[PDB]
Amino acid sequence: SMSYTWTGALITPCAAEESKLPINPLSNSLLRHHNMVYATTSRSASLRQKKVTFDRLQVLDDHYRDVLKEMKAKASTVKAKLLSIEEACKLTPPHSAKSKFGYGAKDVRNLSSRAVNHIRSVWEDLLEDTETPIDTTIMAKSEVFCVQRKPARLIVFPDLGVRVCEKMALYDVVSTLPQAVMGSSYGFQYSPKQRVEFLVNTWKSKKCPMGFSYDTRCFDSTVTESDIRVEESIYQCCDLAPEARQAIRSLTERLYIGGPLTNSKGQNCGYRRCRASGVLTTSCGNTLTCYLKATAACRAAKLQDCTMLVNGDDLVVICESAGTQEDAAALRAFTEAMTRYSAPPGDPPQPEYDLELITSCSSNVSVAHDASGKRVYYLTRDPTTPLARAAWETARHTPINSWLGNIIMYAPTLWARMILMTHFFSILLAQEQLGKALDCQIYGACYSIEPLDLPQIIERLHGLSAFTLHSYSPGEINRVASCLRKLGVPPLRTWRHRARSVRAKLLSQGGRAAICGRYLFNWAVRTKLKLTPIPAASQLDLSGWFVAGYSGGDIYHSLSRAR
Ligand SMILES: Nc1cc(Cn2c(C(=O)O)c(-n3c(=O)[nH]c4cscc4c3=O)c3cc(C(F)(F)F)ccc32)ccn1
Repeated sequence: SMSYTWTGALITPCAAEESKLPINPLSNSLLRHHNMVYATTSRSASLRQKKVTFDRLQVLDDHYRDVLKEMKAKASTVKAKLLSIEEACKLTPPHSAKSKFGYGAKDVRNLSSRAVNHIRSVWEDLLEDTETPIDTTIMAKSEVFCVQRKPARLIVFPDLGVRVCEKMALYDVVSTLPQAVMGSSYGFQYSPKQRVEFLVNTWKSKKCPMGFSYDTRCFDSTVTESDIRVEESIYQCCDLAPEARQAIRSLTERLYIGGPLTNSKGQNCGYRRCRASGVLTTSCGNTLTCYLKATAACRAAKLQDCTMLVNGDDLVVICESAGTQEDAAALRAFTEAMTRYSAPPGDPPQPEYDLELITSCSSNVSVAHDASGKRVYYLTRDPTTPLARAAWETARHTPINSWLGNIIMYAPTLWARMILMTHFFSILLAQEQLGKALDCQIYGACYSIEPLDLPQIIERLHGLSAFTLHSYSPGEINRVASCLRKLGVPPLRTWRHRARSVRAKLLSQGGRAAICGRYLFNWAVRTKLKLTPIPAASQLDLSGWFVAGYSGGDIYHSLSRAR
């Protein structure tokens, strides 16, 4: 069947759209080549529609069926709870898209009578009605990139009332089932330090390792109605409350398998027969589907001792080599099996014999040295996209701050420490906003974080070595330096000068600012301050941070204020 059918109505914006980076003094201090930075808009939506619209041909075999049964036997150990309305309302982001039924995200979080009444009625409708397709809105996503232009990605989501009901029925399932099924292969259970540890240990556990990343082109579009029903068959192995079992059954048939598409003007836009990017099950379902297809394909290809690391559609495979010619033919057989399963590649996969040459979740393992000179492995990436997005976020207030999420996840990197920490701490200190909570996302979930709490968060996610790394690899240094020339970012010597200045001001303020000065900026001086475990680090409640993926799932994980 076709992934989409279109009526001809356009994918429309709901307000004015900006595509060009503004010429602003604060963003210009970071990045001077503003014309290289752009944001996608609904103007390129038709280009994206063409790429995501195609017929799927799926052929399943015995390897696929055997893997499915093994996955279902693991899912059969799970007991999942139904969330109460209050618990589901607390998980709603403060700025989640308002309902078309006269209430918004603030009303949901406050348990307003109108919000609660509508949610109760949507819930009863899922219990009673197993067939009526649920309406979805289709919008073009606004994302920032550097030139060499990508068309806008498309987001498809149901009304706010439906989203709260999805959490009641499935929040506990999507949060616990993936690790029960995939074990150590489920990527979202790891902090960045645990992810590097798993990759390094897996690589070194093989007698002769071979690894590859597998990129599926337009993954959401490759997901069939059969894949979505198979995903439900896994969820159905859980012990569930009867209302949850009915709501999952109704959500699968009325929403997850497909449905009508409506634009921002209320016009009928088309029909979807593939994965919706903006539903609670998107990350869990994509992870399960990608793992199932890859595990079965590994057996069809005769790849030896395949260890997967899966995060939604992102897949990395580490296995036992059989020699270069054998591995090359086995990888082609893996690709042919994935294609039969309706997961064709974007870029054809390449066998790799060095762990540092593999790119997974846009990142690669690199090496630096700690204070004692000991080798430390860490995850880095090309800093182009993070710097272009940090420049945009400096010139325009955006709801989600990728710069903050990049500092958290990429804290040990030369670019996050020297550029991002230096730039944002300087601006925030000058605006007296170091203590102001800002939103960021970790594995798709939204968090409200104060920049002053960064040292203890970094210590927990990466260890104290994140504040002591030096002697970065020449390859890493060259990649950063070349990206700065390309974007017109001032050189690292300038960032070291700016860091010494903000560090002195942070130290002069005492308290939490001085902890930021001491730990975050120790790299900028020869006269190093002594770095001991931060007391607040052991008291940090990071439950929920690295449990599961929630991209498109409309999840908020920061504490709810009492009433
Ligand atoms: N492409 C992907 C990435 C992922 C998982 N994922 C995400 C994510 O946004 O979900 C990261 N991440 C965040 O969780 N918050 C963020 C805020 S701004 C940038 C990120 C970011 O990269 C992230 C960082 C790393 C590390 F390498 F750092 F370990 C590894 C995997 C990561 C799965 C599938 N495709």
